[PDB]
Amino acid sequence: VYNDGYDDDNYDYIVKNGEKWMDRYEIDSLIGKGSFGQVVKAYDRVEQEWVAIKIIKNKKAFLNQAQIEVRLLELMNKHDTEMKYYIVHLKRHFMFRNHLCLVFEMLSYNLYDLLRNTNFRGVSLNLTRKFAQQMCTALLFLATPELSIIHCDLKPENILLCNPKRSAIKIVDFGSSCQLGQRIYQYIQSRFYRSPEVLLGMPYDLAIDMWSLGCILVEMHTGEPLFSGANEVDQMNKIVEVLGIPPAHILDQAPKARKFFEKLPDGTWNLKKTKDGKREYKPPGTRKLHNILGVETGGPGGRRAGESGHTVADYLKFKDLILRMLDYDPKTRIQPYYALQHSFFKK
Ligand SMILES: CN(c1ccccc1)c1nccc(-c2cnn3ncccc23)n1
Repeated sequence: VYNDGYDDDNYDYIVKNGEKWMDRYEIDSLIGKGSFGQVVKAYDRVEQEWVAIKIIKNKKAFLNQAQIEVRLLELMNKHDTEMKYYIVHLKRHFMFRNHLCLVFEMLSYNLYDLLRNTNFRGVSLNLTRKFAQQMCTALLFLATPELSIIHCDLKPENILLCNPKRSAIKIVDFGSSCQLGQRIYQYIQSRFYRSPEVLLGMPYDLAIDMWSLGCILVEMHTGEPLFSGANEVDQMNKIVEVLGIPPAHILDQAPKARKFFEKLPDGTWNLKKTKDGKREYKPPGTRKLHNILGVETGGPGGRRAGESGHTVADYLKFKDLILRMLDYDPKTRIQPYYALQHSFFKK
């Protein structure tokens, strides 16, 4: 018996279809699950519109985190700019049966589902560019100094289509977000999208969201994750396959440098020695993004050969932007305002 019967063994509310809450919300169905809890589809009879309700887990640590999310959402949603409409609208929140409930506008499926619908062939470069320009505008909005918000968990699952059959998107799930002054975690971001500074245990800022976006944009067009580590060591080695050893000035300041690397007598860094010399990774920098993208050979896996909107010039512009988003140095990684000025977005 958990929560007088309303909860399961995992601090989640046992969702029951057709239930009416507070003589206002008619619960249609469960639409998603997460570590935070659940999201249900409901009808708001008062405002006479469909809404999405995020049911936070009935547990203190998750509740405390969702309060941070509420503060950041309300701060973004009230800002006086047009750029704020790339962030999901939090309509209201309430406590119900000892669960914090966040009521959002109803959106459509996420960009992972969209990838699944192409059977992981990836979406067109033209559609990728549309996602990239919106996400860049969103990161610019998060970067306005009064906000200074780090999403901290950008991934295809947290970018949603507004309408299933249009290209407009919004960012959701600010559950792990923080502001530039108020960072409280060290193990952050979903692993595939985790920045080098986080893996190395170094200080981080809004630039970690730009790293995630670079990884996301490649995956949206190729259909598969750029860096699919099974654990942190595997994740760092997969980044090194594509981008080489991180530069010495970063590793010299990285608290977790020796989790992946060793410093040589001359002050240069290499990967840690592997067991009995067992070969597992491409040598550093030899898994070229130029070839992952198929810049000159018809796109990813050659699947865009003979298609418009996929010229070598297009791919070269795309690759340059991605590499600027994946700069090892968070101080020189491209920032949203300048990313928006990139030749990849000239049309
Ligand atoms: C349509 N819908 C949705 C889509 C996919 C999966 C689950 C729900 C939806 N629509 C509007 C807002 C949200 C929403 C706000 N915060 N989070 N956090 C985490 C996850 C979702 C959301 N989800």
